[PDB]
Amino acid sequence: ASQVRQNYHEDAEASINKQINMCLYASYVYLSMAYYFERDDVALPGFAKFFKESSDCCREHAQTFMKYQNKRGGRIVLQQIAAPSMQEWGTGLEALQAALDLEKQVNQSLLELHSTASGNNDPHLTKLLEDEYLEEQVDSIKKIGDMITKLKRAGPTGLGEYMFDKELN
Amino acid sequence: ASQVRQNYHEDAEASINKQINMCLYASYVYLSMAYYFERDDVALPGFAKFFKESSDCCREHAQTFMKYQNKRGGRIVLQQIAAPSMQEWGTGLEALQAALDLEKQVNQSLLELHSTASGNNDPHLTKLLEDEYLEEQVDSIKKIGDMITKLKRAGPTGLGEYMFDKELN
Amino acid sequence: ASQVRQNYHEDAEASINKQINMCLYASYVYLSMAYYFERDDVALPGFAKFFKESSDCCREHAQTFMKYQNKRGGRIVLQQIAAPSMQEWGTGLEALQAALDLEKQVNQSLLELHSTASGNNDPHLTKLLEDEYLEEQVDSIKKIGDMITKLKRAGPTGLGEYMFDKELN
Amino acid sequence: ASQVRQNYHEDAEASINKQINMCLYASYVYLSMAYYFERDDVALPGFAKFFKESSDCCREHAQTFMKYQNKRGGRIVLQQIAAPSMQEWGTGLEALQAALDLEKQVNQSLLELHSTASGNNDPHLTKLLEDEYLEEQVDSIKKIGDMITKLKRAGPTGLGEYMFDKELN
Amino acid sequence: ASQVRQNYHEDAEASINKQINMCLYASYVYLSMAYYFERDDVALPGFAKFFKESSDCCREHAQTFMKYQNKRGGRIVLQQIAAPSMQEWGTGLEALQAALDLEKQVNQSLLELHSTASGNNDPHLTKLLEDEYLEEQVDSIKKIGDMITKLKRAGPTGLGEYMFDKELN
Amino acid sequence: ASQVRQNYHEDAEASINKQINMCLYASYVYLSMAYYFERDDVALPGFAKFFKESSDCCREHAQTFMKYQNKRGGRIVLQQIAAPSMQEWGTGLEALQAALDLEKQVNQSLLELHSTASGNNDPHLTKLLEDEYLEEQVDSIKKIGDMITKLKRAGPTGLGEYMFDKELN
Ligand SMILES: [Mg+2]
Ligand SMILES: [Mg+2]
Ligand SMILES: [Mg+2]
Ligand SMILES: [Mg+2]
Ligand SMILES: [Mg+2]
Ligand SMILES: [Mg+2]
Ligand SMILES: [S]
Ligand SMILES: [S]
Ligand SMILES: [S]
Ligand SMILES: [S]
Ligand SMILES: [S]
Ligand SMILES: [S]
Ligand SMILES: [S]
Ligand SMILES: [S]
Ligand SMILES: [S]
Ligand SMILES: [S]
Ligand SMILES: [S]
Ligand SMILES: [S]
Ligand SMILES: [S]
Ligand SMILES: [S]
Ligand SMILES: [S]
Ligand SMILES: [S]
Ligand SMILES: [S]
Ligand SMILES: [S]
Ligand SMILES: [S]
Ligand SMILES: [S]
Ligand SMILES: [S]
Ligand SMILES: [S]
Ligand SMILES: [S]
Ligand SMILES: [S]
Ligand SMILES: [S]
Ligand SMILES: [S]
Ligand SMILES: [S]
Ligand SMILES: [S]
Ligand SMILES: [S]
Ligand SMILES: [S]
Ligand SMILES: [S]
Ligand SMILES: [S]
Ligand SMILES: [S]
Ligand SMILES: [S]
Repeated sequence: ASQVRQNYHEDAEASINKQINMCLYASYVYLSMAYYFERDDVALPGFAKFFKESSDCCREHAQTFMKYQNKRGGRIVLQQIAAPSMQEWGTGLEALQAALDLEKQVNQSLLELHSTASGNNDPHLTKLLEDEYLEEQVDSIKKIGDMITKLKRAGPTGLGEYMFDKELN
Repeated sequence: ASQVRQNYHEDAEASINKQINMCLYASYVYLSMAYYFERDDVALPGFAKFFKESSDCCREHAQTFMKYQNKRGGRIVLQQIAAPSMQEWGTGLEALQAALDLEKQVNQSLLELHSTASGNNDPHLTKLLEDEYLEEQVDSIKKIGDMITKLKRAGPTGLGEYMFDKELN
Repeated sequence: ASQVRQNYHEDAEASINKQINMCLYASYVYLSMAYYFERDDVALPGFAKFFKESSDCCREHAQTFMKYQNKRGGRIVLQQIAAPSMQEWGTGLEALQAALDLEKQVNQSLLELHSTASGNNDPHLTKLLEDEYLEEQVDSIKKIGDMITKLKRAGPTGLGEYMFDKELN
Repeated sequence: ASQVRQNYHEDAEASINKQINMCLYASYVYLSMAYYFERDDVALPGFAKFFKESSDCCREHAQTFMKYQNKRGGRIVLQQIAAPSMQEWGTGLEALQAALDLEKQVNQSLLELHSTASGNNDPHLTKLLEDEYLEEQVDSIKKIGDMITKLKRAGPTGLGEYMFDKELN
Repeated sequence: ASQVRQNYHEDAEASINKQINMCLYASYVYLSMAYYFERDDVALPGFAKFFKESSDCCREHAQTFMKYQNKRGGRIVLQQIAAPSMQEWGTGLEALQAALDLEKQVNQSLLELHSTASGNNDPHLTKLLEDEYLEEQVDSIKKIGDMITKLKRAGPTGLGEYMFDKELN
Repeated sequence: ASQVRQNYHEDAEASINKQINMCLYASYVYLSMAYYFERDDVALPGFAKFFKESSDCCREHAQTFMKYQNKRGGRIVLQQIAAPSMQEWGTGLEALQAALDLEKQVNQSLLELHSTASGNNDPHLTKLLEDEYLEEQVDSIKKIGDMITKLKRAGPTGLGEYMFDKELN
């Protein structure tokens, strides 16, 4: 095996590789949203910049897990990255609702992995999850929730959406 | 002939002179729009500044072609500059739609001239058109398209137009 | 009609629109001279720069009139700008003599505009004509007179014209 | 359809979407190599950094194409990104030889895209391919060729590979 | 053969070797003229400086073509550089007329190379020719033409030539 | 003949003209070497830099001789520059041995030029050869001798040549 591997269970190794794929996929989904909102017949630059930032964030989440896999002496296994199923995202509100569901899905998967690591008594992995993932998932979910409420107050269509988009930019 | 003229076909020379007139005319049209939107009974300073910038831009497009004509050893021939046919432009949306059509008309004429120059194998002229005209025409057209979509979302009349105008300023 | 118009006679409104067109024509004429003197077989860069600056000055003159029309509550009506009477201006001396006659003709037109404003007792308009046009016009005429005398001493052809051109540049 | 689309053939729209997917795959392949060379039992940090930068470059290449698609008025259609053909790249030399073949294949694909744009007389697209892709592609291929020659001189295994890696870092 | 070579026709490779020789020859001609104008019995330092600069420029043109040859994977083949057509260049006017004919011949050879590249569908080579050579060649020809006109007006012999020479100092 | 000429023998004047051609030829040989080591299948950037510097140095030697010819009132006579005897220079060691032989050939020719000047009692020319050519000629030969010794110790091939090349860069 690895000259560095210690207390690193095989099911944690495989779970990291699935988590890497999930964050790459979320990144792809955000990239799709970002360029949709830059279409000339959509033109919501605030939404576009917000989702482009989320795409980069998810790509770093995946690269952090890859580094971690190498740090613990496991082996990275990259899988195909599915395309987003629907690539016409509709209104800015509908995209925020989809993003909120995507982030909750990632959180649930991260909480599953913390339970896995805690069951095999891997405190190094549980610490990584608490410091680098769990806290920012909860902050993303709260931020999107706040945004949905603000957008429904302002709009959510027409002049209200145009003004909400300007705050995002 | 010219001591400097080389590989410069007469039909390119004449086409440059027509293109010079077209951009002077577009500049005039934009100047007309700019001072319309500064009327006391219109008062859309954002629209006024946007069209005044477009007027100056078109005047430089024409002066660049005049310089080019002299650089290649052809002769500049200036023609009358027709007045804009309608000088009451209506709403800010209607002026953007007219501007979008004017810019597409200029683009089509520029693409015709690239085909002319390419047919007579004038790579110096095709390069000038690609570097200095074609790329900025496509960017103008995309910018105006974006603006029309934003204005329809915000307004396009009343408080929405007033707020869109403030972003333009 | 206009909520701002006061003591602004239709006489003045129409003469201002005619003066806008006149200064735009003069600017076009100066532009034609400027690029004539940049031809490879003329190559008089000082003359070209001088006439470039006169072309810019006359365009500001026209824009100050359009701003004035809107300030007083009149309506700007643009007319076709005629092609310059000739495209080929000959020597540096012949171009200066044409500009002198062009500025004297603009000056006579402004003096007529001042006289009709005085007849209509419009002190705001006579103030504008005195401060922003009649001064500049007399300065331009004196400057061109000086240059013609200097050019005739130095040249007006050959090495003298070459030397006098370097002073303009 | 699109209020901005002009002279943009469906041929080009579809090949741009295919090229977006291709550069995203190449970026994924480069990412796999980068983290392979950071494994504790490989430990080639210069190679890892080099392939990290190539992964970032290819992702910008893909994003410039998505921006271009929106600029011209086409529609971006994302496709699944395939998993890299292998996860385990062997020696530094074998990875460079794979990257050289990957860049040559991307280059052939871009030359085909240029040829179909020329056939459709789309000078805006041929300009984009010349300035932002074909240059960089030829530079990348030359650079990788140079490194393979240098690596073969120094090593390609043992102390030579260790030394050549320090130069990349 | 070459691990980097792609889409590079043997005809382009041979034409590049010939173009390298042509610019080396022109560099040599300008060097000759520069030192001719520094003879004690000629003493035209402005002309000397102008031709020295032209000499360096052509040498840099040759070296960019040699770099290009290596970048595409062709092989540089250096040929003899012919002695300049004259040892003594007569007047400043005659030297400028010689340089104008030299730059026109170089321009013509470049346009033929462009047409060759187009026929073989080599967009990377046509791009290089459009960006690094054709524009500077047209500017260079226009500059020399301007100078010949200025020197014919000033001189072309005697005090006028002396004064024109200070312009280029 | 020359109003400046004094104590300048036609023997010296002819020898100076041959020495100019000899240093132009050596410059050309170094240029060929420089771009040979930049080939993708050679890739020795240290040697390339070294020979490109040697190329510039020999060209300045030739121009210093052309200046001197004019200073003394002799007449520069330029001949063909022969093609380099080789187009491919083998290994780095083989290039250095050819450079060593070429620098000794130039030194021997300079020493004969010094003998000529001494024979005709031209102390100004013996002073030029001592202070600007002979000392720097002896330094170049010593430096190349040093390099040959260092490269034979390090290499002369493989990793040693790769490491030696880095001290040159
Ligand atoms: Mg286990
Ligand atoms: Mg013709
Ligand atoms: Mg009235
Ligand atoms: Mg189509
Ligand atoms: Mg071939
Ligand atoms: Mg010869
Ligand atoms: S984010
Ligand atoms: S995020
Ligand atoms: S982030
Ligand atoms: S973030
Ligand atoms: S996430
Ligand atoms: S503009
Ligand atoms: S514009
Ligand atoms: S502009
Ligand atoms: S612009
Ligand atoms: S335009
Ligand atoms: S002026
Ligand atoms: S003026
Ligand atoms: S002015
Ligand atoms: S002025
Ligand atoms: S004027
Ligand atoms: S004036
Ligand atoms: S890169
Ligand atoms: S790359
Ligand atoms: S990059
Ligand atoms: S790069
Ligand atoms: S690439
Ligand atoms: S690349
Ligand atoms: S030059
Ligand atoms: S030049
Ligand atoms: S240059
Ligand atoms: S130049
Ligand atoms: S040249
Ligand atoms: S140049
Ligand atoms: S040139
Ligand atoms: S040297
Ligand atoms: S040197
Ligand atoms: S040197
Ligand atoms: S030398
Ligand atoms: S030397």
